[PDB]
Amino acid sequence: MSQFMNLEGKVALVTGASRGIGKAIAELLAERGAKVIGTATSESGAQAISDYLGDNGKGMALNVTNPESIEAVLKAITDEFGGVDILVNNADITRDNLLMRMKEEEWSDIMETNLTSIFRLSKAVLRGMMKKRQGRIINVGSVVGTMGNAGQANYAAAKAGVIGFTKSMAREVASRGVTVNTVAPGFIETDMTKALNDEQRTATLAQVPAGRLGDPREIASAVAFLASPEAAYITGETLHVNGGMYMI
Amino acid sequence: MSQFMNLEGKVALVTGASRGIGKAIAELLAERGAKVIGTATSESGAQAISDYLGDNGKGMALNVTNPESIEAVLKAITDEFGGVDILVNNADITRDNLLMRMKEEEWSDIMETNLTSIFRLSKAVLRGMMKKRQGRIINVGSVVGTMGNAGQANYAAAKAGVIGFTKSMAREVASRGVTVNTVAPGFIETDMTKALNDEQRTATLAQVPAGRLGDPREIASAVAFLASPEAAYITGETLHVNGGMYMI
Amino acid sequence: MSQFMNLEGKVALVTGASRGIGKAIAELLAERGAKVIGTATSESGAQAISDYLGDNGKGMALNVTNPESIEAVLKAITDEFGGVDILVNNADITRDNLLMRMKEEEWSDIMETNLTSIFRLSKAVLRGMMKKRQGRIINVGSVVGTMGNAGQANYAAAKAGVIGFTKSMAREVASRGVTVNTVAPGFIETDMTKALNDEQRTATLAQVPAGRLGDPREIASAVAFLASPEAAYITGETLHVNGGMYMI
Amino acid sequence: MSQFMNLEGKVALVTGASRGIGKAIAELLAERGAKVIGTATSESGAQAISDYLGDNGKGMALNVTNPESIEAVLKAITDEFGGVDILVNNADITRDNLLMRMKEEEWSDIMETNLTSIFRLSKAVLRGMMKKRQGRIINVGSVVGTMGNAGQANYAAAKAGVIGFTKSMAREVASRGVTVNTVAPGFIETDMTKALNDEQRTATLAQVPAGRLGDPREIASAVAFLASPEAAYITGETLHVNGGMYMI
Repeated sequence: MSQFMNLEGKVALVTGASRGIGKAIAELLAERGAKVIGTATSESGAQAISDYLGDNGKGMALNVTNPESIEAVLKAITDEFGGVDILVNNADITRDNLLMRMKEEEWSDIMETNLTSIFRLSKAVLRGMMKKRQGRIINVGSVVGTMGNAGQANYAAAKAGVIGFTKSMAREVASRGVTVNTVAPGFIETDMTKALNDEQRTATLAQVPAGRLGDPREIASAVAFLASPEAAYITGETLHVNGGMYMI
Repeated sequence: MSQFMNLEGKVALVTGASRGIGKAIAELLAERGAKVIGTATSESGAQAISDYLGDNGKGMALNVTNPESIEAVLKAITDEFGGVDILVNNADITRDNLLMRMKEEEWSDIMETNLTSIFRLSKAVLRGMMKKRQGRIINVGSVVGTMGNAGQANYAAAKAGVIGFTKSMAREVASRGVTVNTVAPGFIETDMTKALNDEQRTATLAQVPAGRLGDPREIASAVAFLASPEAAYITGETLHVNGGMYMI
Repeated sequence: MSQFMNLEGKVALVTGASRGIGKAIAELLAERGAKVIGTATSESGAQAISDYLGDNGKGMALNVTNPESIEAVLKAITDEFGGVDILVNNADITRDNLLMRMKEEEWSDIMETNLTSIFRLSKAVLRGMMKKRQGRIINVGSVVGTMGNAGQANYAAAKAGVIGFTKSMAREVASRGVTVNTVAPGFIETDMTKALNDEQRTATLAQVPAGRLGDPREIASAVAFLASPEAAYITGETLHVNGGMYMI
Repeated sequence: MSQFMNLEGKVALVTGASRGIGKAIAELLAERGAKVIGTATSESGAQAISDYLGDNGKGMALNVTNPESIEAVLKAITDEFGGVDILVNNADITRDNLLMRMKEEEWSDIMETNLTSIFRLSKAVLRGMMKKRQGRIINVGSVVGTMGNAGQANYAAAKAGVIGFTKSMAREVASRGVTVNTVAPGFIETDMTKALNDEQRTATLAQVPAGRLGDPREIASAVAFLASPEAAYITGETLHVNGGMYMI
């Protein structure tokens, strides 16, 4: 409504927008005036995204580990909406195991889906942003990228790698008005964390000074803040939203 | 006037609100609905703050190194507005010198004004915030607190100390719904930076990937973000707003 | 000679030990009493390593992106020397380019050689170290992993990912007396940096407060320190050796 | 007696060397060939230090919050030994309390003893080091300076401030061959930690992945490493020795 934190005129691509954090992000960006394209791995997922976004955007199937899919999706977005102004890299997976039990495929799937995809998508949207001298790339990371976590050495490596990538990209494109940042959630209430048993939830909560889980809307708010015109002077930064679980 | 980033019902105390970053902070917090009390070291300064805030708040004279002044100001605020919900510690000074030329008084003035004042004011507002299980303390730091800077070892020590204090306070009060954070500006255009000669401005700008100075409004935006209900899960954090001058 | 920083009785595997930092590491570990196996990609390289190590170890050809090679090398080491007590992950490559010019293979080669290899080798040596309740894994990183660098987003991502991996592994194996750490060199004098022209060397040196390049022996000293019994209480740490280029 | 980590020819001043970490530091520096002057607040303390150092140094009474004491001690050192080549700032105190119970004097004593004393002593030794283009200043910090700790906001602020001061000083003096660093111990076994009850020790140990307290000798080793010729390319750094309690 006001000129504050106003994304009217911006086209936002949010990967993994079916539920939880990704859905919260897509919804808030739309609320702040962005035209939003949210993605899912399946066509039915894409249609559910189209359904909740309505006139403020649409859902598309995207395979974030596949070049042709990325090419097809960006072409469709450029044609209907104009080029992507805001990229939110939210799609990620876990393949947890202690290192002695971690399979080669569990390592590689994480590298592919959680790190390499960020290279590929970021590169694919950057040309347009640099031509316009205006852009936002926001990665959805994790506290685990900074703190480490036993049983998630793969996930941690990928998330930490994304921050290395982010800082380097930030340096490359800052003078052309593109910012590149990471939002790092702590323990956030999703269907996945609701699947944990009571002892696991208590143990995890014991490490959160705030004494609760984060809401997906809280991660969305941080992403919407960095996406805004007002955040033009923030780049190469990692915004920690973890209820005090880790303090840098 | 939406429910997004809405500070209606909050009382904000912003120290050093006469100009630059402090004035931008006070103005934006008022724009987002906060009742704002901005402070200056003199009554005439206070009146100029009253003048720009109008119906959305008022100016008061505060000596941040003096307990009696703090007591008097908070009593007057509590009486008219209710207790402080948001404290923005913005008042600071510089006493620059290389260490071999740094005087005892230049060290001690900085410790007093830039560090000890934060202990005192934070302690004075915390009791009310904890009773309400709601509060925000936001320190205006500097990139120098994290990077260090030749010729500002005193300023750097105070800013870095505020972060240590912030993380410890955050741990103490997180479970009672009070967040404590720092915003760390880089090189921001103020009357002071406009006083620098061309060679100094160029040398400084050469270290900023964004290739410009920050605006006081950009610092205000980050403070307003952390002050918001939406930032409830961010505590013990340092939000860097430096155009890529330093990346953590 | 003395009991201080004494590696007698330890078997050290140092990848990429033909020249520069890797050779310096292998030589110093041998000087401090370790039995050292250094690796190269070629048999002639391996023989050169055998030649400089003499009675204090031997050189082996290792392809750090190939499982069978790793398996063969560790079997040979275990047979002759006993199991690896100290792993130094030093072998790395660069594939520099600005992101808009970075090829898929330049990204993937870096992920393979600079990140995935560390997963594979670390996992392959960990079982023996954990059985003994004694071990050291030391990664040779780079300041670029923490700072970022334009034109090296791939290298930065890998190095940063190694630190995420390191912290997670540290958490997993700390209680069993294995430490996992990274040494992060700045600008070090090697044949590669000697290949740079005068303007590039000057520009790079301008960002080093120390006003010189680091020596490979300085990186070796830091690695030897973390490898020592005396460094048993350091884990999940990144030791920066960069002449003040970046300060964390 | 090798050329490795050899401090022969260096004069080291170690403040608070009566017991624990300070005594371990003084003893190891002497073992590595340094002429060591260890300090205590009393003459009897000084004599006990003289007693353990024997021919390798001596004890002196120093009041670290008093300029005249500092002047007298450095004059006596310069006269007998030559100017200080290595300063280890180890003397510190605690004045623990939750912020709502923290007295003005408990804040100010900590600032004086744990922060301002570091400014004063560092400044007093720097001139000689810079003239020689050789020097080491090593601060004994704490994990609390980086992590924060409830009930130690004053201690945390001082330790964090020392790091800010350290980075700034490092930038000022790096090109003249003086390094300035911090060693940050975690939970170390001292008489003080042995005074804690079982529940406190268990709760603290639960946050240490290594599953034990650190030894004072482990802190000494890290200080000796940074004091060495081999650590000439490490400046503005914080070396964490905390058994994985915090990972940066």
